[PDB]
Amino acid sequence: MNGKIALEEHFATEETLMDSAGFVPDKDWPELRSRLLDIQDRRVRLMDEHGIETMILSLNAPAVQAIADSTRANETARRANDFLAEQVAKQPTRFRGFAALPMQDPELAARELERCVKELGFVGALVNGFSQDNRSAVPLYYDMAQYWPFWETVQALDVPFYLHPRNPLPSDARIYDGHAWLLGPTWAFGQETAVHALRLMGSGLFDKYPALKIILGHMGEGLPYSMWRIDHRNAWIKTTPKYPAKRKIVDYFNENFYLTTSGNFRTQTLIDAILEIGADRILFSTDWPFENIDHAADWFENTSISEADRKKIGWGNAQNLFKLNRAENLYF
Amino acid sequence: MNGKIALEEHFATEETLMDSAGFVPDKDWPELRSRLLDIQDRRVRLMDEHGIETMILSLNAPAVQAIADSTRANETARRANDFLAEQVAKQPTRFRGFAALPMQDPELAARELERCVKELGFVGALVNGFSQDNRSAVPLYYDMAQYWPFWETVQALDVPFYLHPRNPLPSDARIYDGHAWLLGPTWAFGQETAVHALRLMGSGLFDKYPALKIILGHMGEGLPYSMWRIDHRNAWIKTTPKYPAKRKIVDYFNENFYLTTSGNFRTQTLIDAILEIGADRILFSTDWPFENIDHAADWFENTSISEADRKKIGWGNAQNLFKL
Ligand SMILES: O=[N+]([O-])c1c(O)cccc1O
Ligand SMILES: O=[N+]([O-])c1c(O)cccc1O
Ligand SMILES: [Mn+2]
Ligand SMILES: [Mn+2]
Repeated sequence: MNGKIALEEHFATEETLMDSAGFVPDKDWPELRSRLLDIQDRRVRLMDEHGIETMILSLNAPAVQAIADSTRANETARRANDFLAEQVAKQPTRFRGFAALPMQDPELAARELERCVKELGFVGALVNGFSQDNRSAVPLYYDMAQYWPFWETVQALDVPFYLHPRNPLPSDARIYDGHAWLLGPTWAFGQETAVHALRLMGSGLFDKYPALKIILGHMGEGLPYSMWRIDHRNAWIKTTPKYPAKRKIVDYFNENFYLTTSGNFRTQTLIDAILEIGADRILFSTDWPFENIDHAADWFENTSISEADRKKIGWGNAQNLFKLNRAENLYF
Repeated sequence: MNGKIALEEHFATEETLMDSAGFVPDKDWPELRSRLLDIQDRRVRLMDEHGIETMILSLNAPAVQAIADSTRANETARRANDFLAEQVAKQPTRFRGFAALPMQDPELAARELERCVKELGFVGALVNGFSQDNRSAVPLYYDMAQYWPFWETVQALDVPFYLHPRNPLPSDARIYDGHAWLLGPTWAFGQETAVHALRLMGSGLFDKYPALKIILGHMGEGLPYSMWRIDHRNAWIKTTPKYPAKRKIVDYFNENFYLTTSGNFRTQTLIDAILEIGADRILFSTDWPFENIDHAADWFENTSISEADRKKIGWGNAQNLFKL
């Protein structure tokens, strides 16, 4: 299947590169490094060889979310976004960009997102879970009240926000002490991101800004399997859930969320997500360079779904969501 | 369907009753405490009315796992088990018992499991995740080396171990701060229990004792959905995983684990589990009294599976597993 669109597709600057060291063995770092740093050459060749037309590119993790001085976070984000704009400009038929944002500061993040969308032509933002800010004794999650004006900006711009993983801070990771093998994509990434997404849904954010679009990778980080139980546990009790949101968690999931196939090339899992959130809200993605493009594409080529849904998940959903077949993207 | 066996079926003694109070609104506590304390009467009438032949009974949560003094923990476990044996003896065709265990002290736990199985006729153990012990700076997980002689005893007795949930300790639960609605069965229970299971699998415990049988409630606490990813993330990297176990995590999941349907009455979830671990390793359970028996049975009656698998999940698999 030619013409696919992929949107969990990462790169690094020299400035952010070392954030990804640790996620593979030392013997494999030279390869990973080379993939992270390459946008124009081998990446596009692999795209051609595996039927990907468009990668929506994003900076690696945690990157800006781990820069605790918010003035410095803003500087790094601006440099990364300017670099990404230049790279997109070199092969504008094959690439679009997601914004890196200094979520340490709601005002700075909102201003940078405006600049990325209006001046740089980016199509959304990607953020690696919670932020570290020296001013806060605690990690910053985006349900907290100070973010609500930032979200108002996201909805006004009408671009999606990709809530990507990061690892929990060590003081929030004691269950994994001695079992470091569970950190990262094995498990801890998914728990961290699932809970952050649920915090957004419970907070009532989507009652106030109901047109927001949030994207989750990895088939939704376990959410579809357990979504029934989130709302329906202890169903004999007739009560009002003790969160500020007005409706069921599943309502916000169904209405405000999209899931990608990144790093979760498993047909059973895809089928469960289809039967829970529907194929209209599922997007192809690879997680290159942490996963192989050929692994992602070969799995998706043959996974057990209808040809109609293979086209929607492969490219139709993303083309519509990111308005890529519209005049502003094609001609301006 | 009559003849079902259910095995996440809870009761409390007066000694452990109040552990359950925080899990329902104040207005529902009278109903809940009456369900927890009743074994012989309404509980059996509801089994009759909804086709359950046998409940395998277990003490409520966290119960013994929250009793920090291990001497006292062992005293509480013994009393609860003696009580449970007495209650089972009144209606022996309808009930069996799971042991409550003082997991704070591996020797005491092994001794109590032996007693419950050989002397009281119990058919396994049910433990509410990690233990708190005054003597330990950290919560106790059962992958830790001091529990291996305990697991040797479980395998020698050849009875299953039900790894049931509890909530994380507050210092290990900051991600849920200002979001207490996520604690308990909503989500925190499953995360805590999935990782405890995974810690067991990656520790190599099942290389050393391969006939161990571990049971998880709630359709396996999200494990089947993400199990491919657990082993196959970053697949282009060719390397030995950095855990002591010799094989893939999925190999231990498939070979040593069984899942129940407790509190997870969702057909899509069941089918995903069927297509990952197989219907021979799934078992009907309700989570009474925290879930209604009628909701559990009515869902299961009509869920979208073969009649052969409805019989196996309903009673066949549990009959084989517990040698009834
Ligand atoms: O998303 N991921 O799962 C992924 C990353 O984006 C960064 C490191 C490892 C990895 O698998
Ligand atoms: O298993 N549970 O989810 C369950 C309990 O055993 C204890 C409290 C509430 C509940 O839903
Ligand atoms: Mn990624
Ligand atoms: Mn239970």
